[PDB]
Amino acid sequence: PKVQTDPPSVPICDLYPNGVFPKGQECEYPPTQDGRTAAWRTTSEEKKALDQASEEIWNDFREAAEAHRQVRKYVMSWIKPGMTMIEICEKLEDCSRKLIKENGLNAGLAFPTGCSLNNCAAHYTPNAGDTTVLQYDDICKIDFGTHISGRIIDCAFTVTFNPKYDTLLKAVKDATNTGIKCAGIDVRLCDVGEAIQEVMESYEVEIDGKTYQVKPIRNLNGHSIGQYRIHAGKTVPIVKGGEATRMEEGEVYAIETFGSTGKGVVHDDMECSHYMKNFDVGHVPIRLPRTKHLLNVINENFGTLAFCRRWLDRLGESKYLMALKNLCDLGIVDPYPPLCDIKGSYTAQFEHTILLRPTCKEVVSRGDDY
Ligand SMILES: *C[C@]1(O)CC[C@@H](OC(=O)NC(C)C)c2nnn(Cc3ccc(OC)cc3)c21
Ligand SMILES: [Co+2]
Ligand SMILES: [Co+2]
Repeated sequence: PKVQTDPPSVPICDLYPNGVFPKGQECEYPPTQDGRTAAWRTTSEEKKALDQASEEIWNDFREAAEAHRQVRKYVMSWIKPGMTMIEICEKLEDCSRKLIKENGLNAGLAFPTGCSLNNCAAHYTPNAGDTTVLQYDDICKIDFGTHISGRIIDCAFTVTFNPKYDTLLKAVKDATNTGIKCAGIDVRLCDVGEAIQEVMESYEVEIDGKTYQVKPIRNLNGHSIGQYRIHAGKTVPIVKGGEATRMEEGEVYAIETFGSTGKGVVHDDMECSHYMKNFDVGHVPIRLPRTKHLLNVINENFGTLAFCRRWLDRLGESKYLMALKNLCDLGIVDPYPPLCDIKGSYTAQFEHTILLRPTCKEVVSRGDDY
């Protein structure tokens, strides 16, 4: 049989010659408010047939999830202080490309590698020239995505080296798990947020002689996922007070949670690295040549998936920042700058992708690690 190498290099598709990829964790849905269980979905005939009818879709998520598991286990084996952020992202991405068997828009990287540090929670990846080095005391959120046929896995974990952050990571992990347990068909999104927050705030942590109650970052959220659409328009709060809109059968969610020792609110900060075409904007004729060319490059290589400046650089593009600004100003592309709490704060993140299948809830990105 074909077996994965160390370091990993064999495409997931070659490890499963039959074309059937491993299921993630399958869960009976939670009891409804009545006390009534969801054990009926497990066998039911109409649900089973409706589930089977989307089997090729779930299978594509599963392939992408297996790639995510293998990549992240590899990353955790070598990520160390002293490495530059650029070296970390490049090493990660090279492996992800190999294991997903990158093939244009058919299979690839769904969005840039997040490696946000310390008070910064999300949407940091280095641009060219960034000399930032990972430190012993750093708290680094590794957030990367894979996709097959635009079926996206968004899954993330927090890397530390100093044990002082262990309880902060435990809090956020537990909160994410709680959100995943709460989730289900017909579950109100606001209830998921309230449940996440109750858990997260049940924790207190001590870091360098100061104590904190872990705060959810109120303006960060989980999100539904659509084909080639990382944020499909439904938001999963991580605090109380959200919308009572319900989760639906067949939806896919990224259940993310973020905890902070700061304000518990992020703002835009630092140079932008992440961008993505606006999904709702259609064809716009462009005559300006550098801007036309860049848009063509984005359409060919990314479509509606997110990208970063380093990914443009790697395609041979240079001196494109004004064209990229033009596309932003035109509303064709949106910038997604780093999102950071106050200076001196610490932030942590865990995230999984879940499939609300007719027969069960599948935590498709679950591993033995988290
Ligand atoms: C998981 C995460 O990146 C962060 C949390 C959430 O974003 C917000 O809640 N933002 C508010 C409005 C400040 C979110 N929504 N989608 N993702 C995934 C994502 C989006 C874009 C991107 O590159 C452009 C990469 C990943 C998130
Ligand atoms: Co993510
Ligand atoms: Co996400």
